[PDB]
Amino acid sequence: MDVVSLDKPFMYFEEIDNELDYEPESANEVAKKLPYQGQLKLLLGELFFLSKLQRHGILDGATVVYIGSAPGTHIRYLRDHFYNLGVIIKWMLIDGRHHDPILNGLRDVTLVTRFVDEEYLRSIKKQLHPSKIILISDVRSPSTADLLSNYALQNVMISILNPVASSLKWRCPFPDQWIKDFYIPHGNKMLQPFAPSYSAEMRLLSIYTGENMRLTRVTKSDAVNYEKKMYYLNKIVRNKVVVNFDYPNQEYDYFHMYFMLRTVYCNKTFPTTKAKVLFLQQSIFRFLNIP
Amino acid sequence: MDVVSLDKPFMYFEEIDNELDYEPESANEVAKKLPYQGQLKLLLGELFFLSKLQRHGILDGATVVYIGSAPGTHIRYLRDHFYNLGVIIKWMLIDGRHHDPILNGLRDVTLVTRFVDEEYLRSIKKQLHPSKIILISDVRSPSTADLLSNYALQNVMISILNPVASSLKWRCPFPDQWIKDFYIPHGNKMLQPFAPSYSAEMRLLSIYTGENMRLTRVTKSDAVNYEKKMYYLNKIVRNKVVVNFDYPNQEYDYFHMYFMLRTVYCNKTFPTTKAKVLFLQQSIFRFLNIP
Ligand SMILES: Nc1ncnc2c1ncn2[C@@H]1O[C@H](CSCC[C@H](N)C(=O)O)[C@@H](O)[C@H]1O
Ligand SMILES: Nc1ncnc2c1ncn2[C@@H]1O[C@H](CSCC[C@H](N)C(=O)O)[C@@H](O)[C@H]1O
Ligand SMILES: C[n+]1c(N)cc[nH]c1=O
Ligand SMILES: C[n+]1c(N)cc[nH]c1=O
Repeated sequence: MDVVSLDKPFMYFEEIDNELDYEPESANEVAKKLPYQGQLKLLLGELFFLSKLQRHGILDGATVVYIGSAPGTHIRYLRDHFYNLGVIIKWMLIDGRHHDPILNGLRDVTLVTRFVDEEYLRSIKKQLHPSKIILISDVRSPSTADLLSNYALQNVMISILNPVASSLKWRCPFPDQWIKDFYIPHGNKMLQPFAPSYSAEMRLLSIYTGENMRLTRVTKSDAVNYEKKMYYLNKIVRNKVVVNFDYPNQEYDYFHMYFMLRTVYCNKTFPTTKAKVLFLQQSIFRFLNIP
Repeated sequence: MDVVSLDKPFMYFEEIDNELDYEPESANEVAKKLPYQGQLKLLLGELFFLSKLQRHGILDGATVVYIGSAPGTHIRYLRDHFYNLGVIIKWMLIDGRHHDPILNGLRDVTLVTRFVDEEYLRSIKKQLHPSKIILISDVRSPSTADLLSNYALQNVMISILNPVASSLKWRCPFPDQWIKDFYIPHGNKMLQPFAPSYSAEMRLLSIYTGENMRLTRVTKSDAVNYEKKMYYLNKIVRNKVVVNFDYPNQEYDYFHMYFMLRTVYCNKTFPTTKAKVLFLQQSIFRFLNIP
């Protein structure tokens, strides 16, 4: 067995303290181990992000604009969670594909069937005005060309929507497929437990203070770094059993999940963090039909 | 006569401490009082900016890429000034119009006859590599549509060229001609002595630290503010005679010029700042053929 002792998991990209030459053979390996693992991956990250905004007092009264929301099964859990906590939030879910019918019939959630373009963004901004907007983007076209285009669309979402905060899908193009340097919003590169086995994808989390917008350039050397750091995380770290992690499941991803869940707020009071987390996890897995 | 006592002039936009409702009638008033006033306006601002970079040790060894450089008569003075000071700089002047022939025959200055587009910017960047680039932009198409387009081109200059510093032409669209909010690089809004009588134009000066790029949104309310602050500056301030300004010319613009010139470095040592400034001014006016 692959056992180890860890104080805390790698929460953000910058924390990864080692790297490994990427082995293309890893692409042929089992990408997922749990049913609806993708819904779980998203639910944890979005719960983490939104709980932070709550902590900073910027969630209540906002409209969450989620672009690339379909099917969005897990979004129903998110909605119920904050709705039951007493937080007042309107949800606007936009995607050209159809949403899970469990999202229908809720006065607080609007489902829109539209692929957004710059022009459309302008009209929703005018229509949402004067509400404060929290943006969540999970759009997907892939080629580096598709990526750059998705990233360019994401930056235009922020400029036009002018959100108080945002969570954006972020996966750096692979070095051997570099095209050109580009900019992405400045934010924390949140790491994702339950991401596919060898996924280099993370979520860019940003909070907008003032009327400024900070961006950061991304170069091929950065792309080389992302590949090696993420490969080391996937191949070595995520394959560890944290034996000093007293929890029903000691695998790295549950240890990582634990740390995200411990930040989440609840109505019910627990005698320990372990009690809260086990409850949240149980609740999440049951909702998603994960054994 | 319109007399007053001033400690220092308004150096940057933020310093303007009052505002006045814009009177459209002012557009019919004499815009310029000195021959080649436009060359003088540019020469002072660019000398100010470049002396700052020298002060910060980032000028020597750079290539100044000036886009919208033609005719560029005043650029010959700038070049001679730093060339005689011992600073090693290469100049690359690009414009689709022809440059003043006084710029020819200098190994350190390259004249290019080309209207730059994003594609061209990429090729010059690849060709200038690995030199550090200082960008100066004075491109002009006008309508708010022309402006936005010029500003969008300027942001692309910075992203592609990735300069260590930049000086950009900056005039906010007029409120009654607003189209949409937009972003411009973060920088100091340098005020310009000898700008046309009622001009609302300034120069955005930026120094790039790290691999970040900070932008700032500009709204119609900001456009309303620019109009009133600049109108107050033009109508009231610039029309003042600074009687406690012991100098051959006590008009506001000479008082303002004085402060810019006092920052400029020289080979010759002077017993007073007044002596240095009078010398620099004399030298500048003689070069430009201004009585
Ligand atoms: N311009 C655009 N506007 C809206 N949705 C877009 C888009 N481009 C792509 N998409 C959507 O991006 C989605 C990627 S998969 C998204 C999964 C979803 N976040 C979940 O929770 O299940 C697809 O449904 C696709 O239709
Ligand atoms: N894309 C572009 N590339 C280069 N020059 C451009 C341009 N668009 C406009 N211009 C130039 O912008 C200039 C505006 S006037 C510039 C005056 C010059 N800075 C001086 O010192 O005299 C014109 O010469 C025009 O040809
Ligand atoms: C995950 N990954 C791939 N799938 C291909 C290249 N490099 C990489 O890190
Ligand atoms: C200078 N100016 C104009 N020329 C027109 C409108 N508002 C303004 O400040």
